[PDB]
Amino acid sequence: EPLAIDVHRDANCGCCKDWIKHLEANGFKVTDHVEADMSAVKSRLGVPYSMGSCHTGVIDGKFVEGHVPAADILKLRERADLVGAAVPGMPVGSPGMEMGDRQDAYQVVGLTRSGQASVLAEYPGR
Ligand SMILES: [Cu+2]
Ligand SMILES: [Cu+2]
Ligand SMILES: [Cu+2]
Ligand SMILES: [Zn+2]
Ligand SMILES: [Zn+2]
Ligand SMILES: [Zn+2]
Ligand SMILES: [Zn+2]
Ligand SMILES: [Zn+2]
Ligand SMILES: [Zn+2]
Ligand SMILES: [Zn+2]
Repeated sequence: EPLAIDVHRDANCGCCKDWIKHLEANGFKVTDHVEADMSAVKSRLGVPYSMGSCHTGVIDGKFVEGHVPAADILKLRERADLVGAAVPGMPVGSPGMEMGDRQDAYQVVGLTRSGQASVLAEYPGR
């Protein structure tokens, strides 16, 4: 029973492809949907504009916005109060966005049923 995740992304989003490859390297079964219309996907899942990123995934009913680490997807699965988790933007050093030894600090921000932010994980910058 490997975990399954459905990813929609643009055809020319190479970081997005890198992130999928990090998930498969962690054992996820990934379905890759190339879609030119990510605004439709994010709006369909109620991804708040302020949390947007390069790609939008769905696992077990909850959305996964941006370069969320796999360990944080596992925490997202366990949390009945959260409808999604996001890494907004494209911080360098997040999985699939790695560009050397330096890393932007970033957080994984869960969203609650009623729309509140909730910090799932914090990643210190190097
Ligand atoms: Cu990127
Ligand atoms: Cu990306
Ligand atoms: Cu992406
Ligand atoms: Zn699908
Ligand atoms: Zn679909
Ligand atoms: Zn395009
Ligand atoms: Zn489309
Ligand atoms: Zn556990
Ligand atoms: Zn990589
Ligand atoms: Zn180095």
